[PDB]
Amino acid sequence: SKFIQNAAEIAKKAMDSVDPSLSEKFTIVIRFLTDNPDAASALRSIVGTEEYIIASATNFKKGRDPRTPLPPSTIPDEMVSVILNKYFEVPSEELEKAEEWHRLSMGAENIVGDLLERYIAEVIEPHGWIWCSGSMVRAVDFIYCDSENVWQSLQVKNRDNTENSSSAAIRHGTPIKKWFRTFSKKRGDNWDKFPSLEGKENLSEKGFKLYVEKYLSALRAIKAL
Amino acid sequence: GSKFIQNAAEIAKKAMDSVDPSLSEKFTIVIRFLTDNPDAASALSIVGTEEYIIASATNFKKGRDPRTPLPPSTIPDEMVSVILNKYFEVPSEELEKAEEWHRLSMGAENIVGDLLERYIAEVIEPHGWIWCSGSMVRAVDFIYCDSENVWQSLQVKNRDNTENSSSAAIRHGTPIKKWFRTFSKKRGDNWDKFPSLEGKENLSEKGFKLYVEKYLSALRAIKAL
RNA sequence: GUAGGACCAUG
DNA sequence: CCATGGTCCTA
Repeated sequence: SKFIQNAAEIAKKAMDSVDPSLSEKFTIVIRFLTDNPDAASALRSIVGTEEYIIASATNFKKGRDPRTPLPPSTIPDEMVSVILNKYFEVPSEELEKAEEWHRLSMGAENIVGDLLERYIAEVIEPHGWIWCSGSMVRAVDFIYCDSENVWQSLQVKNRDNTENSSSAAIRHGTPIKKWFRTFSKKRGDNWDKFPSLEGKENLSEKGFKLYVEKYLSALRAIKAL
Repeated sequence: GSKFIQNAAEIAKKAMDSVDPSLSEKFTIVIRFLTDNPDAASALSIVGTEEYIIASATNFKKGRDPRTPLPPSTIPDEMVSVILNKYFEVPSEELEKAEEWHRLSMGAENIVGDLLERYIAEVIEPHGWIWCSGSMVRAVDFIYCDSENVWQSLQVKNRDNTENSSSAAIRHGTPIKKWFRTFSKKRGDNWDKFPSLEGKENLSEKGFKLYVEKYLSALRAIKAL
C-alpha cells in the first residue's frame, strides 16, 4: 500500500532506462500514487515497492505504444447464422459476410475506449495534464498538479451505460472529474459537458473522428512491418 | 434466509390452476424443490410467501411463452463504423449494412440460450425432468426428483466461457450438474458430454438446429400479426 | 440506485 | 479448476 520513500528517484531512474522522454510524466504519476496509494492498481511485486515502480515504468510506456484493433479469436456459433437467416431474413449468400462483420464490429467496440484516451491525451498533455497510460492507476485516466499544488484528476468512458464500480476515494486532491462521450439511448454526444480543464476547448467529436481516421490509417500503413 | 410457508404446495397448485392448469404439476414440484432449497429461490414480495408463490406462477408460465429475438434498442456508436472503414477496410457503401447485421447478430446471440433451454425441455420433460422456466431458481435450469427421492439439478449454458457462480450451495440434493453446448476455442459441439439422465439419448446438435428452425418459423407467424 | 443474461480478454 | 478485467445489452 504505502509507497517507498524514495519513490520519485526510483521512478526517474526506472523510466530513464525505458524511455527518458516519459520520465517526467511517469515521475508525476508516481508522486500522485504516493499521495493516493489506494489509487494504485495491482500489476508480481507489491504496490509501492521499488520492484513495483520499475515494473510500472514498462507498463506505463507500453500503454503508449500503438495497440492494433483485433477481432475475437473465437469460433462463432453457427446457430447465430441460422437465426439471422430464418428469423431476421438475412440472405444465405450474405451470412458469411454478416458473421465476419459482426466479429470486426466487436473488435472495433473493444478499441474505441483506448482510442478515446489517446485522442484526449494528444490534446491535453501539451497543457500539462498527464495520461495515466497502462494499468497502474485505478479508475483515473488523467491527472494534473495545478497552480495551487492540488491534484486534479479525470476519468473518461466511452458510454454512459457502463456500471462504474472499482473506485476507491482520492485522499489528496479534488474529487475525480468523471465524463462520458456517447449516450446509449439517444443520438449525439457529450463533448459539451467535457470538464473544465486546460485544453478542453480544443476537444470535439469531429476532432475525435479526425484523430481516429488518421491514426487507424497509420496503423494500417505499418501492418506489414 | 427466507423460508417457505408450510402449505406452499397447495398454494402453488391453486395459483397455477388459475394461470395454466397444464403446468400446475410441474410448478408444484419446482416450489417443492425451493421449499427444500430456499436459497436457490431467485428474488422477484418476500421469498417463500403466499404472494411470492402466486407471482411466481405467472413468471413460470410467462417463461414458457415464445420469446422474440430483438436487436438492441440503443443507438449505435458512429465511431465503430469509422473503425470498420479505416482499419478493417469495410467499404463505405457497406457500413450501414454492417451496422444492422451487427445489431441482429447481438439479438440472435441473446436468444440462443433460451432456445437451447426450450429444446432440451421439449426432449427431457416427458421423462420427468422439469424446466425451471421464468426466473425462479438461481443458476438451475432443470430439476428432477429421482427414485430415491433425491433432488437432481442441471444448469445448461450455450458456451464454455461463462462466469461460474452466483448459486448458493445446495441444501437438499446432489450438486448442480453443469453442461455447455459450444466451445469458444474449437469447432464442434459438446452434446456427447451431456449428463446422464433419462432422455439424454434423444438430444443432438442436428436436433437443436431442426428445433430452432421450426421454432423461428412459428415465431415469424406470431409476429406477422 | 439494484439485479440479470450474452460476448470477449488477462493471470 | 480457480479469479480478474472490459465491452455490449436487458430488466
